[PDB]
Amino acid sequence: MRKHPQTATKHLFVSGGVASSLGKGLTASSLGQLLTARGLHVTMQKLDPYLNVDPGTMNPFQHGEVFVTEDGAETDLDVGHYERFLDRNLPGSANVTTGQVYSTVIAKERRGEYLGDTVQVIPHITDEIKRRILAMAQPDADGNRPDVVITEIGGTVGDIESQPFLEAARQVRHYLGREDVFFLHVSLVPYLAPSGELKTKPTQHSVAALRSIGITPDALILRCDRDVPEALKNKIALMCDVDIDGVISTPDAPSIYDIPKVLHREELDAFVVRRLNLPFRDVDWTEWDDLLRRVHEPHETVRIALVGKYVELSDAYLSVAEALRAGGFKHRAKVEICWVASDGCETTSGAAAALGDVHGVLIPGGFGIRGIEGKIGAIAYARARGLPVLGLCLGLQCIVIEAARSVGLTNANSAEFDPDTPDPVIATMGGTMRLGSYPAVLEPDSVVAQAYQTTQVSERHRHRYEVNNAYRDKIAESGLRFSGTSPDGHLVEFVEYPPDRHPFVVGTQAHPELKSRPTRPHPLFVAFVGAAIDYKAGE
Amino acid sequence: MRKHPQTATKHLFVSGGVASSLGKGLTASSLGQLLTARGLHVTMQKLDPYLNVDPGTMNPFQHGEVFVTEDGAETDLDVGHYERFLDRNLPGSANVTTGQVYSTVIAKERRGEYLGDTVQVIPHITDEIKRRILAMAQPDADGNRPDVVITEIGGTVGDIESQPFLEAARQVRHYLGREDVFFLHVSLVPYLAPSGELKTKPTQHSVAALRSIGITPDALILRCDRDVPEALKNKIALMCDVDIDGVISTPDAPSIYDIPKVLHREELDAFVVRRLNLPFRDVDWTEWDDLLRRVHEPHETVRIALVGKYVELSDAYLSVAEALRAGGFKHRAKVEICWVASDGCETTSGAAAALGDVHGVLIPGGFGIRGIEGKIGAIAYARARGLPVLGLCLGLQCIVIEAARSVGLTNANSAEFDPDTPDPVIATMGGTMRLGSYPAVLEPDSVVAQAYQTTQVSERHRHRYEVNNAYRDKIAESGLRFSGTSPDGHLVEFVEYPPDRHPFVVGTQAHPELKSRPTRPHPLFVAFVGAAIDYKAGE
Amino acid sequence: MRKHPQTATKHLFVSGGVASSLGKGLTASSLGQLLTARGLHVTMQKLDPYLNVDPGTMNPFQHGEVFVTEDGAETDLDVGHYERFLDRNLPGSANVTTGQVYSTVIAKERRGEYLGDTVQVIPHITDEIKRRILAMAQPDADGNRPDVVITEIGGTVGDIESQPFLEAARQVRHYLGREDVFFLHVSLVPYLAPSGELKTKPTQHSVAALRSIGITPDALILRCDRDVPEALKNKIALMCDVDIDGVISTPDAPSIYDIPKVLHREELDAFVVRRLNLPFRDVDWTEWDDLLRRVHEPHETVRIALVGKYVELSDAYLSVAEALRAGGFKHRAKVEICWVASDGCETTSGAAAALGDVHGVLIPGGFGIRGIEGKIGAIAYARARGLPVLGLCLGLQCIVIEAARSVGLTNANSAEFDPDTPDPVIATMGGTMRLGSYPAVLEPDSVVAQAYQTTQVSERHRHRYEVNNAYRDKIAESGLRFSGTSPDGHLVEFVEYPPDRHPFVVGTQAHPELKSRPTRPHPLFVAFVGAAIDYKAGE
Ligand SMILES: O=P(O)(O)Oc1cc[n+]([C@@H]2O[C@H](COP(=O)(O)OP(=O)(O)OP(=O)(O)O)[C@@H](O)[C@H]2O)c(O)n1
Ligand SMILES: O=P(O)(O)Oc1cc[n+]([C@@H]2O[C@H](COP(=O)(O)OP(=O)(O)OP(=O)(O)O)[C@@H](O)[C@H]2O)c(O)n1
Ligand SMILES: O=P(O)(O)Oc1cc[n+]([C@@H]2O[C@H](COP(=O)(O)OP(=O)(O)OP(=O)(O)O)[C@@H](O)[C@H]2O)c(O)n1
Ligand SMILES: Nc1ncnc2c1ncn2[C@@H]1O[C@H](COP(=O)(O)OP(=O)(O)O)[C@@H](O)[C@H]1O
Ligand SMILES: Nc1ncnc2c1ncn2[C@@H]1O[C@H](COP(=O)(O)OP(=O)(O)O)[C@@H](O)[C@H]1O
Ligand SMILES: Nc1ncnc2c1ncn2[C@@H]1O[C@H](COP(=O)(O)OP(=O)(O)O)[C@@H](O)[C@H]1O
Ligand SMILES: [Mg+2]
Ligand SMILES: [Mg+2]
Ligand SMILES: [Mg+2]
Ligand SMILES: [Mg+2]
Ligand SMILES: [Mg+2]
Ligand SMILES: [Mg+2]
Repeated sequence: MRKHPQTATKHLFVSGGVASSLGKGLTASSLGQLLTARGLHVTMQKLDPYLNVDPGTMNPFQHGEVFVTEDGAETDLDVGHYERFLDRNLPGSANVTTGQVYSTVIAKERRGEYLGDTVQVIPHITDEIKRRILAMAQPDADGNRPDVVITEIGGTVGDIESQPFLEAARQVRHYLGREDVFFLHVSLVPYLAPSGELKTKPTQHSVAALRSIGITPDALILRCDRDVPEALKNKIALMCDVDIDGVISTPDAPSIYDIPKVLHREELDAFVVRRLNLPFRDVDWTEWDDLLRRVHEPHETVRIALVGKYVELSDAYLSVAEALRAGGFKHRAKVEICWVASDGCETTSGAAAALGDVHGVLIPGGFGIRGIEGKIGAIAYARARGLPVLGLCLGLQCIVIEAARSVGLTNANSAEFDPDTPDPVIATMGGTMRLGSYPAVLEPDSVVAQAYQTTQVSERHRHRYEVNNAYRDKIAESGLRFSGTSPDGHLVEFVEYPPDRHPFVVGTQAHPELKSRPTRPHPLFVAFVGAAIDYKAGE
Repeated sequence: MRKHPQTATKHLFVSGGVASSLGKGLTASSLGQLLTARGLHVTMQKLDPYLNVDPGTMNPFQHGEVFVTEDGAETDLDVGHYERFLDRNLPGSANVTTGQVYSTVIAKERRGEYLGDTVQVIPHITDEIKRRILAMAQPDADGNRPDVVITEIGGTVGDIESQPFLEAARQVRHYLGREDVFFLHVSLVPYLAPSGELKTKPTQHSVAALRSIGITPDALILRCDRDVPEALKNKIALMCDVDIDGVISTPDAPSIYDIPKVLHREELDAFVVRRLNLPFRDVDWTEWDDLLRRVHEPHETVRIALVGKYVELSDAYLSVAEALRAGGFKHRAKVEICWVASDGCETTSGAAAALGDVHGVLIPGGFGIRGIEGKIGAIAYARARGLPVLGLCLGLQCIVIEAARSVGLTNANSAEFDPDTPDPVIATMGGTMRLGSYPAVLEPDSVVAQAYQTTQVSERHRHRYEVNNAYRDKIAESGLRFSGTSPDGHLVEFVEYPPDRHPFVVGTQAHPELKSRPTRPHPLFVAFVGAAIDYKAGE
Repeated sequence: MRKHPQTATKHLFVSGGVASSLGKGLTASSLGQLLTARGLHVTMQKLDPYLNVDPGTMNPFQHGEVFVTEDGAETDLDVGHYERFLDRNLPGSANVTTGQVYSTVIAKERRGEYLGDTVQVIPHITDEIKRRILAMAQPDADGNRPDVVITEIGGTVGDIESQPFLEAARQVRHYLGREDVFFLHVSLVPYLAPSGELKTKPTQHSVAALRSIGITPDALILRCDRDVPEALKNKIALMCDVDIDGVISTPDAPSIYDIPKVLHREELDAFVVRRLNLPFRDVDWTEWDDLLRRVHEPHETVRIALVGKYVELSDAYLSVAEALRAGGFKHRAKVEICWVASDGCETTSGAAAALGDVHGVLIPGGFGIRGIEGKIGAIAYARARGLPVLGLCLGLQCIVIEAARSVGLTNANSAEFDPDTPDPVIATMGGTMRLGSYPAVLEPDSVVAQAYQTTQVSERHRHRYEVNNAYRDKIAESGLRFSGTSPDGHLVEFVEYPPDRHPFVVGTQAHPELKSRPTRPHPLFVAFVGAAIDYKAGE
């Protein structure tokens, strides 16, 4: 029955081998999904081996886009998968880093809190990490105690930087015993085309590397481009001393939302539940079956251009692409994304050549970005052509600069992008970096208000430049409306053209893609995809 | 009660760290002693990492003396400790080697028994080793099934040659689970005189090396020259993730027979019994208490010279020294051994300077030996001085050569030591190497028969040269009696002088020290020590 | 080693079948002694099914003598065995009774503490009993937490009164699980002389009765008059579903102090330790071997008369008889007890016929007693004959009455025994019943002080009549000395004659037999037995 006796909090560690980008985080999120559907209170955590105290200092070419929490911490991309699959808001405590651990221990040492002992990597650093892991088990603010804690160990087994985290995980297995701690290992099975064979040796070497630090995997996730033969799974199970139930073939699925089905079909969740002795019930597939219908059987299709610098074959825009697809799901339309380089759109002819075939354009935000002349050029072309545009953060800034160049302000720019501009229509109000959720008020019956169907909203922000209030009355002559603001009205939060000027061209300073979920699409992307559909139908 | 239900055969693996010669084999033998006294049927086994198919090819400077079994196998020194402490005769199967394992697997490959598979170090070699380990568990020829199998892994953790044996032990722990397999780890705690501190770092590194291959020790034997402080044991337990019950301080005992008392006092046997869940009863200390009384509280003392080449600070004569001490124990006399170089006895003045203070001389056997001129010189001096002499193998050969040089045969020698001798009184009957137990018949009322108190005996042999039957009648004029022979009389097995010629001077081709036990002293050494006592008392 | 990790407190329940007086309490005490010698902190408890709130109201024909604790509670006889074998002082909480439990629950009900529930035998009464059982596990006043709690369930399985206690034991086994709770069942194997066969059927029916309430015994103690054959143990093990290791033959030992040896020889303690998974070490038999030497190999012998009413084949004087034998042990003399009826000593000829062969006389205390004319007659005869006398409680009262009748007070008596006496030399100071330990001061160099070798003592008291202070100066003319008193001198605590009047005639109001232990004999009994030995030697 729905009510069960109390049991200790189970720890499930996910680790990676051979390489990064194996979908380790997505596999952990999908397992969290399945365990949630079986009725368990899953909570999740990530451990980042890098020394950056937070990824805000990084460049999106390193590990993709940054993410932001409601308590305002700045965290790795994987916390976004955790949100999108658990449909939850996670604390900043959900992302530990070596930078934070070392800073904490060094500070504690300077204060003498170790009573004159020699501070060492073992026990003190591993103790801090073990403390940070077991803190997840404590009852939440409302007393709800997690049934399973899924911890993802970033990096690769054998990286020098992972050594303290894996030692902490080993000590947790020692303290709590095997009945509470489960190790899931994700590994790569490469295909060599010239000889037409899958090779298990990389997996064997990775499992041996893991054993060399005192960890025995309970299951293996064999990432591959094609379904692994049964003979190879038997060979791997034999060589790696893993139960043949625990070798899980995980081929590249057409979309990330099929992964829960793949793992359920292989009975990974059943294996984990049996091994950890958790109480369970069957998965109610109703919701996710509807989602997968919206994914695989859409009624129509639409093409959207994604314009950026990182677009050169990188997942720097993962949240934006997923929010776009969720918007398509709300309308049961397939959204096809055309990855367009910003710099090909600097010339009007180049912009026409790039964009002429699409049904909409998206200008996402970024940091360390350059060359926004191409972005604004794409805006100018799209407005003339009638394509819908959604601008996120920098997209709104480029929209405002386009409007500035529409009314007389030809040399106008951001102080970020031309410090010598005579018309800094975008300027520092380095100023206060706005981070996290803030409330905003919307113009009644604005296109933004028509989308949200409310006058009050809250959105996650990450930026420090703002619209210069000195130019509102000048740029309003473009027809642009400051249709959403901070509650005091001091800060512009949304801009749009009236529908009769262009059917839909909207920008927002915030990152709404960080509040979207596939089963709860965000209003603005529903609106943007609807406008793109209307363009395609009317064109 | 004495009768208990059936349980699976428990495996206890003993491994070493830091260095060899830590007393790993003696600790295993003492634990076998304690578990036997608690009523369990202990059996024992050794795994030798070296590639020699058997140590017969080695030189006693490498690892000490060789040992011989009743089925006639030639084995490491440690099987001698197993015999002396369990008072048992062990099969040749009790000593596995890498040489045997590789030869077996290669032979099986040549015969195609692996059906075309690639032969690998894993699984095939480790499977052969695991098979050889689990074969010890099978019921004996009488159906007696061992309760515990104690396996000693020779070498050091981290030697390249030990890698297959430790992997086999790990696989045994995997197959049988933790409730059946127990790992005991012996390690060194060095004392640094300049700073006056015991150092635990070598132990930490050894335990880490052991963990790096997938073995977690259940207990630590801390070998030291002085009793380890409690703070250091706590530090070791904390750093090594070992139960504080499992850190066992094992300081250098004055004699090897005190080790069972040291281990019992530390409750190692209790810890092992609890952890393996074995049925037990208290140790009946009656017998071993009597032995230790004979050891520590003797009524008198006697000095015996041990003459050899390996005597330069090496345990090449361990069995001989222990048989001497057992002979002393039968008479409750302390036997003090003066280690005398053979080459200082070549000159009569040098022999007098070396031996003049002793009460008896022992000439042990050997192989690859040279310089027996000094040995025979010691015999000549001792006979003139009246000291008792016992000659083992080569000791008998030197006695016979001395007698040859006593009757006319001044240039007589062994064909081994002067191939050009005109009088090869010792000669090949390379001839048949006699190995193991053979029966012999003794002259009635011979000194040998007076010692054994029987006319028939069996002794372990290891030699290929024999007394040349052509010279019996010539050398008998020395007064020497061929007082023991093979049953057909063809081979001389013992020689002695009549008591009125010298009170006791006896030699035997066999190695009686391989049938002695501390609680069952061998007749000949009882006789030899009694003669030395008589000399000391009469002198 | 001596220091082990923490483990949960183990509960061991001792229950009885077929009949009472099977030595269930003595077996529990012996097991406690063994577990203490193996190094465990044993604590003990008894549950009495009878409704009497304490045994003070009972008659010594029911269950033998009453016992007293230092906090002054009045408890069953078995607490005396627990003291004598553990050599400890136990709280009054060590004796629960149905009277106390029902009174407690009824009182709580009247105060509404059950919040309107229907009060039932299950849960509420069994909950109170389980609470009182688990309270023994709590850390003591110094933080020492017991390792094993041994609980004796009084009565017999299948008595109506035992049903709540056995249900509480079943609930304890449910709560703590089988790894913590062990059931020891004591049962009788009768011998039928006409057919010469031991019968196991009573044991089978008792074990079946026990199983019918949900308890499966882990071991059986087969009480018998002769050693049980092995075939019967096999039959019992098979029929009763008890491990053949757990059927323990426990024949009637010549003295109660052999029982630890019997249980150890049968390996009951080993079985319990293995089954509960307790950490242990071997029993150090030094002390108890010395005790058993004093028991079985005395140098001499002496006969002592025990004069009382309950002497008609009853154990109403167990503590006194054991204290006598402990006194004998201090001197290495065998003490033989001649059980003498008081009423045969009323006439001087009858007293002579009863006592003439003994070497000393003991007058023990009692309650509900009558006919003290015979007791005083034995005192008068013994004093004339010169036999030494020790008088306990009523013995002191009779001594004082004898002295009263020695000086002029022929009609003197206690107000208890002649309410109309004209000379109540013993009188209520019903008055305050003095119970438990009280301090006393002794005359310097008194015979009592010569025994105790001190001027200050404390003794356990149970009485309400006292020496009437009005008669001290009158009765002192007998020669009697009030050689010990309360610190204020108000109360007489010891009386004696000077050695030249009689070599030893002493009485005390207290029960020194309740402070004696077999390994710590009490001064007064050592003195009394020494005086009896001196009489025997001089007579
Ligand atoms: O992705 P997550 O979820 O595991 O989060 C991750 C991924 C990676 N890392 C660390 O960054 C460094 C380089 O990583 P990196 O894999 O990219 O190696 P590289 O030199 O760049 O070779 P390659 O061409 O294969 O990229 C390594 O020290 C990693 O331990 C962290 O801390 N968290
Ligand atoms: O004694 P056991 O019972 O363990 O039986 C033993 C002892 C040693 N071994 C092997 O012989 C080689 C050298 O041994 P070795 O310790 O002597 O090293 P080394 O180079 O000589 O340095 P060191 O000066 O310290 O002697 C090593 O490969 C060992 O694995 C074996 O097979 N059985
Ligand atoms: O003798 P009768 O005249 O009454 O005739 C008897 C005696 C006994 N029985 C039955 O045989 C079984 C074992 O009997 P049994 O008493 O011997 O028990 P057990 O297991 O052997 O224990 P143990 O012998 O030690 O007491 C029982 O089922 C009895 O009901 C019968 O049918 N007739
Ligand atoms: N099983 C899969 N099938 C198809 N695509 C996938 C799968 N797993 C992951 N991906 C994609 O590959 C990328 C790597 O996944 P990711 O979550 O980042 O793992 P990691 O934490 O190691 O970096 C993601 O962008 C994800 O969308
Ligand atoms: N605990 C000890 N105390 C004193 N002497 C010892 C002790 N242990 C071993 N020895 C001696 O040191 C030598 C090494 O012991 P050994 O049995 O050969 O161990 P290993 O198998 O590693 O070679 C032996 O000759 C033994 O007599
Ligand atoms: N195993 C025994 N051998 C000899 N005498 C015994 C034995 N056990 C008990 N007794 C004696 O029998 C009497 C009854 O034993 P007891 O401890 O009181 O059991 P219970 O608690 O049921 O009353 C005791 O006085 C004791 O001295
Ligand atoms: Mg990644
Ligand atoms: Mg990288
Ligand atoms: Mg060695
Ligand atoms: Mg060496
Ligand atoms: Mg009783
Ligand atoms: Mg009764």
